[PDB]
Amino acid sequence: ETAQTIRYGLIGAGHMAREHVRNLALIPGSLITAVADPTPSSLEETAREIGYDVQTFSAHKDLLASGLVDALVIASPNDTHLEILKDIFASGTNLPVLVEKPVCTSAEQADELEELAATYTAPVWVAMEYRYMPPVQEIIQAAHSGKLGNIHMLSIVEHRFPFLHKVDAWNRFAERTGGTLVEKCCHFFDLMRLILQDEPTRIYASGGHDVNHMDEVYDGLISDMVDNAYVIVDFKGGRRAMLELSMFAEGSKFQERISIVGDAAKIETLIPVAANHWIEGDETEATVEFSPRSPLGPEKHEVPVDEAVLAAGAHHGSTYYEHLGYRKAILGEGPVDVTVADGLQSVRMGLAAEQSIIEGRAVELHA
Amino acid sequence: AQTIRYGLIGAGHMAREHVRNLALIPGSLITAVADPTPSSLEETAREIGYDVQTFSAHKDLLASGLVDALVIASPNDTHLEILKDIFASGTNLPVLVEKPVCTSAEQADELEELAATYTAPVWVAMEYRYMPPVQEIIQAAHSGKLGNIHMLSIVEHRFPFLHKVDAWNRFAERTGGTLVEKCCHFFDLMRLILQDEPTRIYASGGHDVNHMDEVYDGLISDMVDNAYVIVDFKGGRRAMLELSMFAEGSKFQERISIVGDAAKIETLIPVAANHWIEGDETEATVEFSPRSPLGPEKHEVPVDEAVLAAGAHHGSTYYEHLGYRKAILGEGPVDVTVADGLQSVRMGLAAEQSIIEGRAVELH
Ligand SMILES: NC(=O)c1ccc[n+]([C@@H]2O[C@H](COP(=O)([O-])OP(=O)(O)OC[C@H]3O[C@@H](n4cnc5c(N)ncnc54)[C@H](O)[C@@H]3O)[C@@H](O)[C@H]2O)c1
Ligand SMILES: NC(=O)c1ccc[n+]([C@@H]2O[C@H](COP(=O)([O-])OP(=O)(O)OC[C@H]3O[C@@H](n4cnc5c(N)ncnc54)[C@H](O)[C@@H]3O)[C@@H](O)[C@H]2O)c1
Repeated sequence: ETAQTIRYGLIGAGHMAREHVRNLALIPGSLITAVADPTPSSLEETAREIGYDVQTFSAHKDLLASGLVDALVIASPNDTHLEILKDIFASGTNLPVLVEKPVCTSAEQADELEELAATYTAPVWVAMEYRYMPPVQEIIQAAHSGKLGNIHMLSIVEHRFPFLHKVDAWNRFAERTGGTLVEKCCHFFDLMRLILQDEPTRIYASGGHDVNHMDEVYDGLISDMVDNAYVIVDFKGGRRAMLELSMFAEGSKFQERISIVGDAAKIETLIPVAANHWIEGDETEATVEFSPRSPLGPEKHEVPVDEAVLAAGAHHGSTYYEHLGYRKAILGEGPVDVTVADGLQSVRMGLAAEQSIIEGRAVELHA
Repeated sequence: AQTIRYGLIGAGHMAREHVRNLALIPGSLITAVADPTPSSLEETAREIGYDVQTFSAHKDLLASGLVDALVIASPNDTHLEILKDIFASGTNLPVLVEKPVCTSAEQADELEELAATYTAPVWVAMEYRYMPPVQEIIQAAHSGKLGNIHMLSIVEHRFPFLHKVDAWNRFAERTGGTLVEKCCHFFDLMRLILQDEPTRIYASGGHDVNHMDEVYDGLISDMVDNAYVIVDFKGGRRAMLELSMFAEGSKFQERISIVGDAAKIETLIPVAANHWIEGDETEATVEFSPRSPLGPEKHEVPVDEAVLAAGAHHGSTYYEHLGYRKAILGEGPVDVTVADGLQSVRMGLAAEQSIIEGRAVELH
């Protein structure tokens, strides 16, 4: 049981970086060595969380020259993801990267990243982790095993609280985030491609900035970000999906609903609000419900998460499994489950959707 | 109880639901029943349980002098002819005309002009609003208990289209399309709950599972069996409809969620006892979820055993009739007007048009 050891470098050391550290703390062989972030308060809090001594830098290139690291984790703001990847690619360090979603934030960016990512050879994983939520694992297995028959429809409903406060308010601005439908919803456009095993062809969306962040001023600016939307997505093989997002529906005991409908059965999972954002002492569990057409007879069970794994994140235990998988890719004992290609599609879908909200019209996509 | 003499024009599946419901309302007497299919007159006569005059054509029924009020429950594309005829009859009879009130744009234009000059009660039989659980949702929305409303979602997961006389419901040309035939109730609910008028609509649907390649009397089966619809409104609200006609395993057939800036509310309507398993009668729920303070409240909403048993629309048909009665007597208004019917149809038609051309459609 000699744990092989991986030395992790964190580039960006804020809210999500600290979720990575709590999760790596549950995985033997996991050691944080370097942490780069140009905001001192961020380095301080992240160092407190790690709980043991680490080298800190205020710039990533220094971290890259340190020789302190076996693998990278990028958790900086969305629009910075490309620069840091270009830099990692040109470093000659050939380091594995776990880069947070969205992998980028514009069409120009995605084009560039597509060409560049081809020549880089080390594991590059886009940190879209929703698929590893245990409840959502079942849903996906069921869909893939043909237990639903031919799949026709996928609905995703997220009802949640306004965008949280982040360092320098980066998440309040379309140009830094890619828009709400890239920032928040890329996870969901990915899930669509994964579950339906198909590529989108058309997308229409209707959304607004109707409720949130109205009294928050940032050097004379208000948030330009969407806080509610419906999205319909058409696919190559005649399947269709729908996304409902509200960022002011936080009263809802269940934050996510995902239903898949095939021609033999339907399946539906309900994901609760994380314990951190919900009332104290009212922890509900996630459910999965299987509903065959014939014979009638729905079966529903709770899908529990290990008390520790659940407590380490606000994404229902997913971050832990993401890291077990990143580890295996780093060691060569497993694949990159969520590629750059995956990331680029999810972003392009979200960008199309942001475009549809602006022009009041559907938008075509290319394979 | 004053007595109302009802004429049924069309005497199939839905006509028999009206009869079971009128049977629960004192003062209610069926006198005439018109339908061009003998077997239909026979079954409907068995259901009524007492003697009635039958005709094979509606104008005969209209001249009979047997009736105080009409109920049209014929196939969708016949609704206009019968209404034109009722209007020109000089009988000045109250009409309860089944949804959809018509099936094309030409039809709706015509009916709009004609219905203006007719003076007797004309009520469109979109009854979903009277389902007790749906009553709450609407009161909550109207009382401001949700705050300013931004989103309304409606999910129907159900069984394929049933078998009907002469297969009329298998053809877009006879029905107006699935989004008119099945979904007009829902586009109406949108206007009622949001208290607003739609401005744009986009939809994506297909004929992917059910009733592929059925020919019957010149037409080919062509009806949509799954669809998503987004509707934009004048006041910056938006609604979404999800329909699957092959999701009948779902213990809950309808889900309706409203999201405002102070709270969310959501009702779940179970499959009617007729279409569900024998052992497992479940009840409808309503769940209120305020943003601040957190604390969702959920209760079941029961229906009177009798009222529920008389229909497959969760007690709504009964209340529709209590209200039609009051309009007939002059002791009450027309809750669901022609205008209401025309909007719901135009919404559904726009949506059918959107599915065809891959593009959103404006509304007036
Ligand atoms: N996968 C998920 O479930 C999930 C959840 C939340 C956030 N995220 C992603 O994590 C990333 C950061 O989100 P967050 O909530 O931690 O935000 P945060 O603002 O709390 O943390 C961002 C940090 O990055 C630092 N930073 C800024 N510019 C930088 C640069 N040029 N180089 C390096 N670091 C820089 C900031 O100083 C800040 O400390 C984003 O990509 C976001 O989309 C993912
Ligand atoms: N409100 C609801 O919830 C609801 C539910 C079901 C049906 N409906 C409506 O009921 C109507 C009929 O559907 P159904 O299920 O009762 O159908 P059905 O096929 O069981 O009955 C229709 C009857 O109309 C008869 N008919 C045909 N042409 C006619 C004509 N020109 N004049 C008079 N009768 C004629 C047929 O012979 C048949 O007996 C449709 O408008 C449908 O939308 C409403």
